[PDB]
Amino acid sequence: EDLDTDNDNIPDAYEKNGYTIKDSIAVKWNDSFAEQGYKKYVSSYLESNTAGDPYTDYQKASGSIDKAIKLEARDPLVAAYPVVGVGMENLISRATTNSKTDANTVGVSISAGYQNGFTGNITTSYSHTTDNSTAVQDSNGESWNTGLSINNANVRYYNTGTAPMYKVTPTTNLVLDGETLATIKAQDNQIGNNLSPNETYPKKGLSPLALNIPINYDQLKKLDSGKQIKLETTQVSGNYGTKNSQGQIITEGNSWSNYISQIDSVSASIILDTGSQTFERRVAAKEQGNPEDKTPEITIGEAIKKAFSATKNGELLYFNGIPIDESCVELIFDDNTSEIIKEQLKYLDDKKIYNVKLERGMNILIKVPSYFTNFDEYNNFPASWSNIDTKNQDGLQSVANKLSGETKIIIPMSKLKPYKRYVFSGYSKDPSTSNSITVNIKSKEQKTDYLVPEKDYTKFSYEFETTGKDSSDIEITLTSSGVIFLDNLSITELNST
Amino acid sequence: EDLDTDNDNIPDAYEKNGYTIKDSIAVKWNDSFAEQGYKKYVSSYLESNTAGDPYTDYQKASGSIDKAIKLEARDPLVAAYPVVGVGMENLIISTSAYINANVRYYNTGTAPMYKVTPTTNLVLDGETLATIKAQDNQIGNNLSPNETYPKKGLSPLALNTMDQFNARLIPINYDQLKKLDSGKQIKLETTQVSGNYGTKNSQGQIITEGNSWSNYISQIDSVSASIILDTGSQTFERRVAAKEQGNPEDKTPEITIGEAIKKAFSATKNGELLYFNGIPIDESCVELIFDDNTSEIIKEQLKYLDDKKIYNVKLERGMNILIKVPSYFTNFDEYNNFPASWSNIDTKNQDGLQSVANKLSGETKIIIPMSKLKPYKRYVFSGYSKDPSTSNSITVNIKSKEQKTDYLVPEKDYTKFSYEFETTGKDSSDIEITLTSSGVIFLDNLSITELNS
Amino acid sequence: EDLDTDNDNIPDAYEKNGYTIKDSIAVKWNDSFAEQGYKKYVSSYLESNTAGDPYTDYQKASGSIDKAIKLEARDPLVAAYPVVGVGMENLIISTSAYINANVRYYNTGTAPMYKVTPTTNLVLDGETLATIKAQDNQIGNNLSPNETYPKKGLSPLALNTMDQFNARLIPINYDQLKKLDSGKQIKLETTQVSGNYGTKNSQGQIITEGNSWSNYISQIDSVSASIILDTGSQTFERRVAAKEQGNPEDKTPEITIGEAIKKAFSATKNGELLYFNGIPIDESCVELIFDDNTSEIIKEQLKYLDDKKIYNVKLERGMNILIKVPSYFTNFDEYNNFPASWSNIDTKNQDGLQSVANKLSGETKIIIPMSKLKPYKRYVFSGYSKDPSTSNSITVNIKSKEQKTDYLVPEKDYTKFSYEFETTGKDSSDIEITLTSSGVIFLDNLSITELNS
Ligand SMILES: [Ca+2]
Ligand SMILES: [Ca+2]
Ligand SMILES: [Ca+2]
Ligand SMILES: [Ca+2]
Ligand SMILES: [Ca+2]
Ligand SMILES: [Ca+2]
Ligand SMILES: [Ca+2]
Ligand SMILES: [Ca+2]
Ligand SMILES: [Ca+2]
Repeated sequence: EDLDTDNDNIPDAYEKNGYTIKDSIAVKWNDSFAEQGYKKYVSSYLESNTAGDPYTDYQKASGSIDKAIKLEARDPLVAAYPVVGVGMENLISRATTNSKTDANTVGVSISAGYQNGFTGNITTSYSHTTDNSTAVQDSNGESWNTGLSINNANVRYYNTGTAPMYKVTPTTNLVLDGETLATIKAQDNQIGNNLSPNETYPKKGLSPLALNIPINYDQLKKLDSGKQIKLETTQVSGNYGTKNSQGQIITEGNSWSNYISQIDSVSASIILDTGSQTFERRVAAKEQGNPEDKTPEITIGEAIKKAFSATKNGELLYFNGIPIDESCVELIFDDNTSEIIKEQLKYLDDKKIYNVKLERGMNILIKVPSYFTNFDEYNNFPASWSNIDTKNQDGLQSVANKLSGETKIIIPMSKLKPYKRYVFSGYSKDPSTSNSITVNIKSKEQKTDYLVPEKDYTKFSYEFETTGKDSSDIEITLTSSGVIFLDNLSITELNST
Repeated sequence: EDLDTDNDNIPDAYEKNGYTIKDSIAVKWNDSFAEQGYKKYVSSYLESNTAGDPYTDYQKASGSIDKAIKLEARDPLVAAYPVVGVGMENLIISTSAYINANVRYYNTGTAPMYKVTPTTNLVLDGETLATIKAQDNQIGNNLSPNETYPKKGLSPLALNTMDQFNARLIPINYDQLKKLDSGKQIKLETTQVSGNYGTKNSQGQIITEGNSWSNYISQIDSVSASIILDTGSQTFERRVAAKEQGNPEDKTPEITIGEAIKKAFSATKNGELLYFNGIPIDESCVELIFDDNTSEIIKEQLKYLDDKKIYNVKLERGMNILIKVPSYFTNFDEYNNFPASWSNIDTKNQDGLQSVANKLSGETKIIIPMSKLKPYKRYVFSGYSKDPSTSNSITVNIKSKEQKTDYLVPEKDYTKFSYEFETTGKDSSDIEITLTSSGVIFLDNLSITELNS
Repeated sequence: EDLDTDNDNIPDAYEKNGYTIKDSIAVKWNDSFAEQGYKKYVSSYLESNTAGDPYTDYQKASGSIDKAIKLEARDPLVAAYPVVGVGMENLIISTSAYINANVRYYNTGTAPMYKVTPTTNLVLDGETLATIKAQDNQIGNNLSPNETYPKKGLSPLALNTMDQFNARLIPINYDQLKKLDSGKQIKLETTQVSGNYGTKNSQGQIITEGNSWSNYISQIDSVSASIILDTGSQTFERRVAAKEQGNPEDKTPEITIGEAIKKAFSATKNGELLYFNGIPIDESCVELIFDDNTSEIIKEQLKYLDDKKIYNVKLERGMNILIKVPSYFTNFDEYNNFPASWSNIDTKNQDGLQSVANKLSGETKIIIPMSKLKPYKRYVFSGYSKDPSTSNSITVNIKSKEQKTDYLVPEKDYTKFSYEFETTGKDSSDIEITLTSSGVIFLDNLSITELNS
């Protein structure tokens, strides 16, 4: 019970069934350590570094590594990985804001009905967080050509990873929405000495970092007609902190380029966006062919909670006081990822996504709803639903709203964003199999569609554009032919037009 | 009791309950040692650097570190940190055109920073004109705590290089000077600083070549709570370590805000009052300012604590704090710096916070000249009010850029009130402050505090 | 009793009670060794370096250091601080324009500095034109204490190199040349100096490459008191270690100011008289100039000491002391350098400071020519008077740019008096100094010294 094959100061028996660190030694995990705040760790007993990151299984579990690393990376299965980028601020004479998911959700196809079991979507242009596309806010309608009519860059580096990056020298190119111009590099005075997780260089409250190119008349027209400029990142070279026997943290020589193709090839990317700040986590997983491989196999639900440090109250996931269970989030998978998920779902009795295994190579994106209401404990709609009744016990989680007649919901434009397209999400139920549902949208895109609830809840998805700050109000019509059950209704924000 | 988990030459029993170093060996803390001048240290027995700073708990307690390190940085809870800023002394621009800037670096932390090469930003209005890094001409070989480079009595160094090997400042086009003539000024902010620190090696020398502070800025910032003390002319910035919220294996000691301020500045305490350099920093004698997150935590923590004082809240990880001593302070006991005496004041009382109170029968009026007031500045009037009757209404009339007329409801016990007003112009109308009382009211610790303009 | 806490080959019993080095090993101090020249050394037993400089207490005491270090730096309580500053000797202005300067580095410390790289500021009036760091052409390989680079007899090295490698120095516009024609001079000051020290490796050869002085500058300054001596034509800076006030764990020896001057200059003492190199530097025979902190510190400490002698006050960390030998000093015993003889002087006395005083009955008037005087300079009148009667008032009439007429009330015992006046213009009115006494007064140790312009 003391044998150590990999020699990482963790006995093999403890490492395969569960262990935790007390007083800098490994102890066998027990059910009684939960209420004390302890966590349960499981890793691979054949590898010193299960995740691939520079820090071994013992250094991460015991925390004997950098203190600027998130607690999320102390799990042996979660890789410490500084996913960084460049955020465009000034266009030179007009500022812009930057969307980290515009270039991902632009390639998502949305229909009305959905196939059984599966409740996500499909993306054809999956991209990471380093793939940054802007959205100009000071463009009030006048063209960029106005002002000269004759035929520099202020940026701010952003981190969304888990581990700090020292000596940050990002490399980007001016892709000018269709053709690259210059593969700019920041050499001597634009280098960030340190870049902590969920922080930018310069820190909040300082003027934008300036980096120091022709533009043709043709790009001027296209930029003035429904196009935006983005500054994609090809690579970023940094360093990281390593302890010593002398005790100093040495971050010269150590690179975040040696381990990147090691971390990347063994970890399954999981991404979550709260609408204001974006996170990217890598979770280790095992390849099917190799029998000697010993990386533990855990569900997505365990992978979600171990990556974003959520809380498992009951059976639903809470992240910073927000429900992030599989029912009130939007999952946007890539092509083969959905093939793996859909193929695995036929044999599962529970038929819930968060209970399926996790394999290396999948690209899961989680997009939290903008406004979501479940009639149970949480609501953030600025106006409540009309004709709300809770005298029920047939809800998806706790209780559903008896849609018998008509319910009106209204939300002003100021609570939304201009030049956007949304997704209407919810679940419907009607055991009678004799009542239909028709819905019409009061917006700049007006459409009416029919649908019928089934025995149990099923997801329905509807979309509409919101373009123009100074426009009319938004009203949604929910008409029921009889006794209709509704629960877990939400709306989201997709790409920008 | 001879164990040593973390290998830092301090037994875990002595490290957990209180210890001090006598003749380069650690001994158990005894309460009779405070009379010999010794201090009581408490630290965490699972970490070699409790604060994340380069020097371990043993080196910080025994004082075997750089001799320029302040004595309040010898606490294993306070982090040795250079907080280096660049202050602009003059600006020169002339003829296209050439701009020349004179700067003088300022250090405020508790550690010297050798070989400083700060990175500064040149910004006019939103746009960062240039991000300049220090060359060989402009590198400060030393910067002692609370000192400047060049030192006092010396001309500041000029900053006029794009790149290495003799480059020159130059605006790109005439647009900058065209808008410069409009009446716009240039600010100066630093994005980052690079320097060294010294460690006495095995050969007895001090090496500052394989060392840098950049390795520890991120670590210090993530395990410590920022605390600032402002004395009007001088500024101080410290960092005090604190335990993680939901961490079972974290052993960083829990201390209160008042104790941490005593530790981080080495301010003496004569029983209850806290004095730094003869200037009180007591809870009621100073105005505390917090950010968004810090205010929420204290308010939540207050309702569960019986004393209901700010200084008794257990310190946590991550808050931001600011302490600004009021510019003009009256307490009717030992300090009255107001240029003009107050009206209708009665010192015969015994119900004040410390020694006496001021019973007011009617109203109090004060005339403040603008001679000693900083023009184009924002000020906040502060004081304590007590009324056992709780049946008198108090209105305030303050003359400023906009006249302020507000009502105040006194409480049973002493309560702190804050009123903000803005005054613009040195040669403007005289500032008038008026307060009236329906009956008899008590006054103590009345102050006017400077704030950002 | 061979305990060694610091492990510097000096047992704690010796280092606390006094020790001296015999045959390169330490032996207990015995009072009979004074006649043979053996000196008494005392230092702190909790630190390898008591003074903080690169060399230990053993190496400083036993002399196993660089042979170019002065003798008085071999004291364990005196640090080996090199104070290097540049000397701006000449100007060359010609075409904007081009500037050329000749400078000569100076050393006035106790230890040499190898590979000197000064940093120089060219300040005209408020603005700083450019900051210059030493090039490979102007890096001085060697610099002995109380010496120069280049050595005496060689022309100064030119200063026309703007930046690294070499580019011609140039004023940026015509504006500074415009005000230069008005009569504005250009000043040069030293912001910093970077240099190496010299230690021996395990193989016996002096290696000076990786060792740098900029490390041991902050440490030595913040652990030692600042002492300066000016001998009229030269200056000598010395820094002496002093204990911390409130530390209970610091065991640094405490010495009087009088002994501090004796150690820091190796000044010989024949009982009470102190000689630097034949020039007396006794407290009564020289006047001292202090800063703010030392002025209030010294006054408070006097009233607790009966003798009331400056040289008998303990040295504490941080004080700044300046010693300026009197340029014109007469004592009527063995020295009188005044060009003109005094009036109404009687040497028949036995109540003087040392042997005799001046039995003045009436008034004394002196005529001082401008042949041996510096125009546009300030001088301070110093001397001692004794009047046991305490019934005669003395008024002084000193001619200067502003005529000075002040009254003096001498005390029963000997008292020092200070009077300030300014001399302007070489071809100006003759300076008249006259003092009158109501009765018979005693005078001794009359001094005149030069101050800043
Ligand atoms: Ca193992
Ligand atoms: Ca392992
Ligand atoms: Ca429910
Ligand atoms: Ca320990
Ligand atoms: Ca420790
Ligand atoms: Ca009181
Ligand atoms: Ca010793
Ligand atoms: Ca020693
Ligand atoms: Ca005499």
